[PDB]
Amino acid sequence: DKEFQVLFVLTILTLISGTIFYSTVEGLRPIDALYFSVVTLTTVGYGDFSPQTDFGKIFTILYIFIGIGLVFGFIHKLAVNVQLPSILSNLVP
Amino acid sequence: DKEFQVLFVLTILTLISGTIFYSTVEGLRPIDALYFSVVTLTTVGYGDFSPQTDFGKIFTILYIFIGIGLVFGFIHKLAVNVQLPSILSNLVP
Amino acid sequence: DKEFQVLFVLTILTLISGTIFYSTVEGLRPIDALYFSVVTLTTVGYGDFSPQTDFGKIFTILYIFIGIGLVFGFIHKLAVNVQLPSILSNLVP
Amino acid sequence: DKEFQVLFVLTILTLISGTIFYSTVEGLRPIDALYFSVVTLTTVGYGDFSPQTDFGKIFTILYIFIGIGLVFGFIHKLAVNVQLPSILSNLVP
Ligand SMILES: [Rb+]
Ligand SMILES: [Rb+]
Ligand SMILES: [Rb+]
Repeated sequence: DKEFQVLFVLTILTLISGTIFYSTVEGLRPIDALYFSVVTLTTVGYGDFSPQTDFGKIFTILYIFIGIGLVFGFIHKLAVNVQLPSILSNLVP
Repeated sequence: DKEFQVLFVLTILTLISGTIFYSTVEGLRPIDALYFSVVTLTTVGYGDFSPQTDFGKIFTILYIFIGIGLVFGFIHKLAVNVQLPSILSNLVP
Repeated sequence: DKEFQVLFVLTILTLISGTIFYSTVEGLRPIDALYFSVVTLTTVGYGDFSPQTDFGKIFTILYIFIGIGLVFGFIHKLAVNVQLPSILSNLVP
Repeated sequence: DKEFQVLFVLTILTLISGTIFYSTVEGLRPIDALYFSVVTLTTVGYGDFSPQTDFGKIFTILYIFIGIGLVFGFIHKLAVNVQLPSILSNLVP
C-alpha cells in the first residue's frame, strides 16, 4: 500500500525527467518522449526512437542505470501487492 | 500445477488483448499482433513492429507495465514448476 | 558445479535448436542464426535479424517462452557459482 | 558499501572492454562504443548499433553471457544499497 504508493510516485518522477529531457535535447514530442522513456526503462527498447546526440547518449547511459531498478521495483510490487491479491479475489469460491 | 494453470490462463488473456488491440488500432495482421505482443511483454522488443499511433503508444505504455509482471511470472513458474522437474526426471539413474 | 554443468548443456542444446531452425526456415547463415538465437533469448533483441515468415514468428513465440527461463537460469548460476567465487578469490589479502 | 564498490569497479572494467572492442573491430566512436556496450548489457538493445562483423557477433555472444549478470548485479545493489536508503531518508518525519 504505502510501498506501492512510494514506487508509483518515484516512477512518475523518473518518467517526467525523461519526458522533459528527450523532448528538449532530442527534439521528441512530449508523448514520444514519455513513450520512449518507458520503452527504455522497461528494456523493451524497440529502437523506433533512440538518442542521436552525444548528450542524449550519455544521459541515456545514466538514465538506464538509475531508472531500471526503480521501474522494475514498481512493476514487481504492482504485480505482487496489487495484481496478485486481485487475481486471488476473483478465485475464492 | 494450479499455480501454473492460472498463470497460463492469465497470460493467454493478456496476449489476446494485445492481439485484438494492435490488429485493430495499429492495423497489424492477427498473427503479427500476437507475435508483437509477445515480443513486447517478454521485452525482446525487436522493433520490426512498434506502435505508430498515439493511441498505440499510450496503450503500449500501459500494456507493458501491466503485462510484464504476469508474463515473467508465467515464465518463472513454467521454468520452475514444469521444466525443472522434467529435467531432473531425465537425470535420476 | 553439477548444477552449472547441466545448465550449460541445456543452454547449448537450446541454442543449437535455434541455430538450426533460423538457418533453415529464415535462411540465415549458421553464425547469424546462433547470434540471433542468443540476442533473442537474452532479450537484447537488436532487431538486426527477426523472423520474416509466419513459421518463424510462431516458432519465435514458443522459443522465447521456453528458452528465456533456461538461458537466464544459466546466466544466474554462471554469475553466482562461477563468477562470484572467482572475484572473491581475487580479493582475499 | 564494499559490495557496491566492487560491483561498480567490475562494471566499469566490463564497459571499458566493450568500448575498446567495439571501437576497434566494429569501428565505432569511443562514445558510441560505450553507449552500445551499456545498451547491450542492460538488454535495452535499441539496435541503432549492432555488430556487423563475425568477430563482433561472436564477441557479443560472449560479452552478453559474461556481462549481463554483473551489470544487473550492480543495478540491483545500486538500487538496494544506495537508492533504497536514500529514498527512506527523504521520508522519515
Ligand atoms: Rb530486454
Ligand atoms: Rb530489447
Ligand atoms: Rb530493438
